[PDB]
Amino acid sequence: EWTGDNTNAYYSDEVISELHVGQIDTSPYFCIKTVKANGSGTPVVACAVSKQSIWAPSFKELLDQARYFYSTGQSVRIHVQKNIWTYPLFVNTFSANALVGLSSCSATQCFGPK
Amino acid sequence: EWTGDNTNAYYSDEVISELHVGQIDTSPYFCIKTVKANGSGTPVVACAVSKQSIWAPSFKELLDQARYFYSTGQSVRIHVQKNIWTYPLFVNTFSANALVGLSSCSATQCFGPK
Amino acid sequence: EWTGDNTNAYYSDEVISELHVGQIDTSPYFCIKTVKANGSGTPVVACAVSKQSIWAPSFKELLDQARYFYSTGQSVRIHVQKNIWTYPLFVNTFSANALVGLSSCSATQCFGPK
Amino acid sequence: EWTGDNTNAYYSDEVISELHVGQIDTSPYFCIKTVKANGSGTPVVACAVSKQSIWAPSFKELLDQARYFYSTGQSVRIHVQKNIWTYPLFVNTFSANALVGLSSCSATQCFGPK
Amino acid sequence: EWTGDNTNAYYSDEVISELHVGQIDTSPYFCIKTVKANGSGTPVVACAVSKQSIWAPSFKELLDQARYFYSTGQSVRIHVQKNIWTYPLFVNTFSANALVGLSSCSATQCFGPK
Ligand SMILES: CC(=O)N[C@@H]1[C@@H](O)[C@H](O[C@@H]2O[C@H](CO)[C@H](O)[C@H](O[C@]3(C(=O)O)C[C@H](O)[C@@H](NC(C)=O)[C@H]([C@H](O)[C@H](O)CO)O3)[C@H]2O)[C@@H](CO)O[C@H]1O
Ligand SMILES: CC(=O)N[C@@H]1[C@@H](O)[C@H](O[C@@H]2O[C@H](CO)[C@H](O)[C@H](O[C@]3(C(=O)O)C[C@H](O)[C@@H](NC(C)=O)[C@H]([C@H](O)[C@H](O)CO)O3)[C@H]2O)[C@@H](CO)O[C@H]1O
Ligand SMILES: CC(=O)N[C@@H]1[C@@H](O)[C@H](O[C@@H]2O[C@H](CO)[C@H](O)[C@H](O[C@]3(C(=O)O)C[C@H](O)[C@@H](NC(C)=O)[C@H]([C@H](O)[C@H](O)CO)O3)[C@H]2O)[C@@H](CO)O[C@H]1O
Ligand SMILES: CC(=O)N[C@@H]1[C@@H](O)[C@H](O[C@@H]2O[C@H](CO)[C@H](O)[C@H](O[C@]3(C(=O)O)C[C@H](O)[C@@H](NC(C)=O)[C@H]([C@H](O)[C@H](O)CO)O3)[C@H]2O)[C@@H](CO)O[C@H]1O
Ligand SMILES: CC(=O)N[C@@H]1[C@@H](O)[C@H](O[C@@H]2O[C@H](CO)[C@H](O)[C@H](O[C@]3(C(=O)O)C[C@H](O)[C@@H](NC(C)=O)[C@H]([C@H](O)[C@H](O)CO)O3)[C@H]2O)[C@@H](CO)O[C@H]1O
Ligand SMILES: CC(=O)N[C@@H]1[C@@H](O)[C@H](O[C@@H]2O[C@H](CO)[C@H](O)[C@H](O[C@]3(C(=O)O)C[C@H](O)[C@@H](NC(C)=O)[C@H]([C@H](O)[C@H](O)CO)O3)[C@H]2O)[C@@H](CO)O[C@H]1O
Ligand SMILES: CC(=O)N[C@@H]1[C@@H](O)[C@H](O[C@@H]2O[C@H](CO)[C@H](O)[C@H](O[C@]3(C(=O)O)C[C@H](O)[C@@H](NC(C)=O)[C@H]([C@H](O)[C@H](O)CO)O3)[C@H]2O)[C@@H](CO)O[C@H]1O
Ligand SMILES: CC(=O)N[C@@H]1[C@@H](O)[C@H](O[C@@H]2O[C@H](CO)[C@H](O)[C@H](O[C@]3(C(=O)O)C[C@H](O)[C@@H](NC(C)=O)[C@H]([C@H](O)[C@H](O)CO)O3)[C@H]2O)[C@@H](CO)O[C@H]1O
Ligand SMILES: CC(=O)N[C@@H]1[C@@H](O)[C@H](O[C@@H]2O[C@H](CO)[C@H](O)[C@H](O[C@]3(C(=O)O)C[C@H](O)[C@@H](NC(C)=O)[C@H]([C@H](O)[C@H](O)CO)O3)[C@H]2O)[C@@H](CO)O[C@H]1O
Repeated sequence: EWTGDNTNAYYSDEVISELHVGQIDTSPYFCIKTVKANGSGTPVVACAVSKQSIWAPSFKELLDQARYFYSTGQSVRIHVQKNIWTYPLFVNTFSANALVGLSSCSATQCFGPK
Repeated sequence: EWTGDNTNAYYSDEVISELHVGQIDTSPYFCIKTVKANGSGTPVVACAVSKQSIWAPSFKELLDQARYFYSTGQSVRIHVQKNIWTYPLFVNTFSANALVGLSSCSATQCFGPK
Repeated sequence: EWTGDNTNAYYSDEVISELHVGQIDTSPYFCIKTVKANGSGTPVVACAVSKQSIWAPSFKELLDQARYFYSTGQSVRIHVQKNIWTYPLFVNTFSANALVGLSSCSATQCFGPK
Repeated sequence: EWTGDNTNAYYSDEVISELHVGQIDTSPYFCIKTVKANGSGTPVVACAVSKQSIWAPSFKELLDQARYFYSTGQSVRIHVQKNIWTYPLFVNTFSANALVGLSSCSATQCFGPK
Repeated sequence: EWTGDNTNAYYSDEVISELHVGQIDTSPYFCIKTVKANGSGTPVVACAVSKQSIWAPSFKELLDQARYFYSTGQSVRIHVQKNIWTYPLFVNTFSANALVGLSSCSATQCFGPK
């Protein structure tokens, strides 16, 4: 598996606008909401769960990087894998998207896969 | 279990106004006091205790997040489970609430379960 | 044991003014000095040693919180247990106080046991 | 092995201009892009991958240091070992360079193996 | 062993002016360069290696404290043990000094052993 697999999805020129931390099934988790830097479009919601999914190994690195980009407000590309989380009330509150990567973006491109 | 279980309680549009770190019965712990951003209501107190209660796995994540939201003064939703801590002097100083989640808030919503 | 045990000692309305990190007996340790926010009184010195005393489990949380309050310069209540450290040159440089808690203070009260 | 081995390569007077975090083949990784502080030259890209390559033990220290130098934007010397990553889509997006060291370039010259 | 052993050396009122992170013999390490706050004298260089020397246990605490003092620019007392590192190209680049402690300094005296 790789963040950049074309079976994942990504959204460019976004800003992390909200942050949530909690616990589910004895696992810490966090979620972020991102919006376009220009405010257009629909928010992207993605979560990472410390003990669950093939992306569990990257939990701490992604939590620290989400916190960093949240604090700076800078433009990023957010990479997700769709249809991962399945607890129905959790998906209703957040989404089924697993967070799988974060890339900084300049005005002309983003530093990350496609 | 989940932060968003309907048997937990939550308080929206709160500001983390105080922070305390200590040790009890071999466990580092922290407590926070939150107050409504608009001055309404009565303060909420919640604590997380390392290696104690079902919420133990998220101790470090919640401590780091509470420190961040405390440092910014931003409005948050605080999620608790009531009647968890039983040590009587501790409860009298702080409360029996276990901290189980923290959510950022916007002008119209908070980014977490309700 | 608890930070708030009345056999411990505390000092309100203090500012963390100095910070030292070192090693002793293969254990990382740190010490702080605090002074009254209003400039009066006698400084308080307290140390924490990663592998020593009943307070060892809280070493990392107290170090992070000491660094936080040191960086903000805000007024705090410092909680200690007297007569813990015993190596004479160490006590002469610093003190025998073990650090056991740190509480934020407002103008009127401190958020911690009293 | 050593960061300063002559078989490694380095680039002075660079600024960390982009940062990416993801996961590949069970491993969290990060990549950085650096450009000459004075605007000349060609960017350098380097990556560190947890639990992969001989440089695995320093993954967390290099991630933390890359973040710090990225946040200040100060001039640095980046140390790499060429031709380490072989995953072809990854190399095309980023590079085959393993990040093996970071040195400040305050004042006089770069504070690292030369 | 202790940071304050009289067989160690220390240098007061120093400013951390450079920082380097790398790897050697499968161990992360860092080095700092310090200079007197008034610019007199000659620089002090010291390094910490995570898996080597009796000071290995305090590697992370020292790296975190070095980063903090490097970012503030405040005057510190640096404590070292001489003639510890032995790889010749490493010693010639940096020094043989092991970093063994870091103390903040008031306007009149440093907060650590002397
Ligand atoms: C490397 C390469 O060949 N092309 C990339 C390319 O991805 C991208 O070009 C377009 O740039 C605009 C704004 O910069 C958008 O980025 C475009 O749409 C994308 C995006 O956000 O990147 C593409 C993405 O695949 C889409 N994801 C899904 C699930 O559909 C999203 C999504 O539709 C929207 O984001 C929702 O609002 O849109 C993109 O085509 C740029 C980006 O920097 O860089 C090129 O090099
Ligand atoms: C390929 C695909 O999309 N899904 C398959 C699916 O056939 C199946 O799903 C998993 O199987 C059982 C229940 O049938 C597990 O209980 C998983 O449920 C949980 C889990 O405990 O792991 C419940 C948990 O609440 C979920 N966490 C959240 C935040 O929602 C997790 C989580 O979605 C997964 O762990 C993510 O990978 O799932 C259930 O998903 C199994 C059977 O082979 O395989 C899937 O791939
Ligand atoms: C994987 C592991 O280590 N432990 C899981 C364990 O988490 C799981 O417990 C369930 O976890 C879910 C979240 O994933 C909920 O927190 C459940 O709370 C319940 C409850 O226990 O009463 C269940 C569910 O949320 C609801 N009722 C159901 C499914 O019947 C109610 C809730 O009030 C709703 O509002 C009504 O829909 O709360 C909790 O049971 C257990 C059981 O799946 O499995 C372990 O593997
Ligand atoms: C009438 C009047 O106003 N007298 C003032 C008085 O307000 C004040 O006394 C101190 O006030 C602070 C208020 O935060 C504390 O209540 C001090 O009590 C404590 C403390 O919390 O710091 C109690 C504690 O048990 C004591 N610790 C030990 C080991 O004995 C400490 C300690 O004695 C002092 O902190 C050391 O300086 O005191 C209370 O003493 C002061 C000035 O504000 O003195 C009068 O002017
Ligand atoms: C030989 C000499 O000159 N002095 C030693 C003295 O160092 C030491 O004192 C006592 O030893 C018993 C156990 O033998 C206690 O454990 C205490 O020792 C130590 C310890 O646990 O290592 C010594 C250590 O230096 C102390 N650490 C600091 C920072 O001061 C700790 C510490 O106070 C406690 O751990 C706190 O709970 O205590 C001490 O009572 C012994 C060495 O055999 O004998 C003297 O002669
Ligand atoms: C203790 C442990 O876990 N592993 C060591 C292992 O690190 C050590 O390897 C030597 O490490 C030193 C630094 O301490 C040098 O990096 C040596 O590097 C070499 C190199 O990597 O190529 C070896 C030799 O000196 C030269 N190259 C060879 C023989 O291929 C070059 C040359 O000096 C540089 O180019 C200088 O610019 O450096 C490395 O062998 C081994 C052997 O000491 O012992 C393990 O236990
Ligand atoms: C003034 C003139 O005529 N030409 C200058 C030229 O002298 C100068 O070259 C660079 O100067 C800097 C000074 O810090 C470095 O010394 C560069 O050396 C190194 C470097 O450390 O960056 C050495 C290193 O071994 C080289 N790495 C590799 C893989 O070969 C790098 C690398 O070639 C360059 O960094 C790539 O751009 O160079 C030295 O080259 C500069 C002015 O600063 O450019 C001309 O104007
Ligand atoms: C508990 C563990 O894991 N290891 C300890 C080990 O740390 C300890 O070594 C002693 O540690 C103390 C600090 O706790 C000092 O660093 C000691 O240095 C001394 C020394 O050289 O012996 C100790 C003492 O203060 C003095 N020695 C005397 C009076 O004989 C000298 C002093 O500075 C003068 O220079 C002497 O003329 O410093 C160090 O030995 C050992 C022994 O306690 O126990 C292990 O278990
Ligand atoms: C004779 C003199 O002038 N000084 C000596 C010194 O040369 C000598 O070297 C030590 O001897 C041991 C014996 O096994 C090893 O050779 C040590 O090797 C290494 C190691 O641990 O791998 C090599 C390594 O590269 C070194 N790391 C760095 C950053 O340089 C480490 C490190 O220095 C030690 O671990 C420090 O504790 O050492 C080598 O140090 C011995 C002779 O006993 O000490 C002086 O007297």
